[PDB]
Amino acid sequence: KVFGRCELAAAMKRHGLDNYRGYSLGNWVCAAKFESNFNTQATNRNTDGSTDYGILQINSRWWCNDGRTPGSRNLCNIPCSALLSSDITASVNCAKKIVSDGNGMNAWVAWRNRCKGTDVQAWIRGCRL
Ligand SMILES: [Cl-]
Repeated sequence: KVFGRCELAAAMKRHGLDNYRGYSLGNWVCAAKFESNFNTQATNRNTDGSTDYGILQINSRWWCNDGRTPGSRNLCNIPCSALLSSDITASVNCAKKIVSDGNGMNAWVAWRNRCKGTDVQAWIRGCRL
């Protein structure tokens, strides 16, 4: 499913991302826009053979199992396909684990290059939250 901007903001707020580990909601909506264009079914393969899955492009080397990434950990204990669902619960729950790992939202390269240090409140402007 492809979310609208405010629809995703509301869903993320309901699942407890607003100010999670100090990251306001706009940071999570900006990261989803530039990682997946708000598409839950986005996938992208990387040079190392791992693949990134879903609205927040979560990687199979560390976080989920896709059966084709040798030596990967599956820290979120989920098949990577669960991250492609129209229900974003599994992606949010795994993202909370990733943002707690020590480097905060710098784990998402699009957030660091396209959202960090910008006016991220713009991503939630106008929305009924
Ligand atoms: Cl980037």
